[PDB]
Amino acid sequence: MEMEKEFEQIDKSGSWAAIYQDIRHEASDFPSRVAKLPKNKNRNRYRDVSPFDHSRIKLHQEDNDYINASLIKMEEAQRSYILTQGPLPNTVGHFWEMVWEQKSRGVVMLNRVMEKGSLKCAQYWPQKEEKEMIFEDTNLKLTLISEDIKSYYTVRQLELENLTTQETREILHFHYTTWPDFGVPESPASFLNFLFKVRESGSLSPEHGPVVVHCSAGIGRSGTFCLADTCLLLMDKRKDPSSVDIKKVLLEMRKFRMGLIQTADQLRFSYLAVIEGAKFIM
Repeated sequence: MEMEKEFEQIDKSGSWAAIYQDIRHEASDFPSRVAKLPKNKNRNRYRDVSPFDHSRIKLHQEDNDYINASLIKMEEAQRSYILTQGPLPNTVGHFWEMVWEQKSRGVVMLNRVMEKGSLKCAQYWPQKEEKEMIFEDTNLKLTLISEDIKSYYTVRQLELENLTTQETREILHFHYTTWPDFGVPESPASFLNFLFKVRESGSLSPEHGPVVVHCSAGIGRSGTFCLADTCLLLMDKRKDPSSVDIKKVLLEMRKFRMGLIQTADQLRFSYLAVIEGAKFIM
């Protein structure tokens, strides 16, 4: 079916929970043996969210190559994404090692450091120009270059230096700061505006390594971001845009990381975002 009328049909029939449960039932199950090794326990935020072995990002290190991160490679859309958890106190150095090694140009953050009175990820970037951060375990230096605070998002320019080689690179930090503590946004307008600011920066383009996107677990809000982006690109590429099937695209992405889209409310919100975005594009 087309999307917008499928949407009204599910609203009128009140069947979002049933639709979402059939996605959960049909989703891929692949092994995640490396994530569950005892030596990696303090590298995982949640025991039930792990990268599959076949798609996990490997650190270029011989002692321990493990990080909770997955490569989502969308063949028809010609887009790739790295989805990861919010960094932990012991994995902030690993996180920036991955950004360096994968040649990424942008980091997309969809949570606040504290939500619901609890810590959702480490403070992993510097807040003042004159107070830079050094990660001694991975030999990287990180400096805040500039910061632009807007009503619904903040963009930061960061400098990452590989202290072994003295090479430097500019990284863009795109921080969506207004997702509510509970539920989903009432309108997709600010989330879509944010997506197109990330696009305009070059951070999603083939000249660069894959964008790194995270929230707390790296599956819910993060899944909404890449699902909306890929569906809108497919609608531009195909002769028949009404042929884009958001449930089929989501099951394709779940071949690469488990659990993407965590609630029926996030599923409905993803439909809303694609429907409303399709109109602005033209």
